Amino acid sequence: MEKLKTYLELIRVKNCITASIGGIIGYLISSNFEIDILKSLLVFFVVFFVCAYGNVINDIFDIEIDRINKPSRPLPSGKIKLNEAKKFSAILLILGLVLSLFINIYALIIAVINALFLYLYAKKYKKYKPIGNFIIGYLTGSVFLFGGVAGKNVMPVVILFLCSLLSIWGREIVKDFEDMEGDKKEGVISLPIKYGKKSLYFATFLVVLAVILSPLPYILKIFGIWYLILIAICDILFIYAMALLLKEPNKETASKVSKFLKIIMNIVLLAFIVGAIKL
Repeated sequence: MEKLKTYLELIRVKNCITASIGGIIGYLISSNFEIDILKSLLVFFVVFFVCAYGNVINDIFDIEIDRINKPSRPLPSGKIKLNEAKKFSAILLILGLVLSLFINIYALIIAVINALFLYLYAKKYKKYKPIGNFIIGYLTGSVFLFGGVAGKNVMPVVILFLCSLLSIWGREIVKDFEDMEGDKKEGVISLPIKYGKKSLYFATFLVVLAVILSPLPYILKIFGIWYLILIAICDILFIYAMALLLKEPNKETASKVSKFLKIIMNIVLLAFIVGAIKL
């Protein structure tokens, strides 16, 4: 009904399908495209409910802020009472942790950890970006590792998880150097506020480390030639982007570099799928 769409509006059903597809992606790579409908269904829904829980627990803590910032949303627009939402988040979470027991121990561990981070980020680490950047980096990388841990060969997914964590956390800092003026006025603590271009040296450091781990699926004789070529074009571009921002550390370059890194991050994800297709 019309009341149902309000609940689908709260959980952000599109964003959840997106994270769940990211979950199945990790499962495909790990099983080498050898799918089991029963394991595929658990992976799609554990990621869906944990994501639905994160999205719901965020709207609860941001109700006082969304009465200004983002109005017309289910909670600040009276559509759902605060207690209706609180009861709902408990249910979505119980499903996420129970369904993961049916995958294995590691899947339950990743689910519990995601859940703790999702609550802590929504509660306090959202406007304290030094810890909050890592939370976004880890939570993004973890959706692949989820499906990956359900598979027979998790080694290529572990490289994908680590590389995602490092390049997203790094990009988050580059993003906070572009957002420095709006952050300071809002009373938000970030690395480019606490330090100068020094934060952009640490941003470079993660981008570099991820680039060192990236040729490992080839080195470990897991992925083929196509992976190695795709990763070589991107590894060079990743370091080139960072080198340009260190040259001109201003708002405009931080903006352009942030956009480019989003592209060459997708080309790397594609490279992992292409590498897995070639069995």
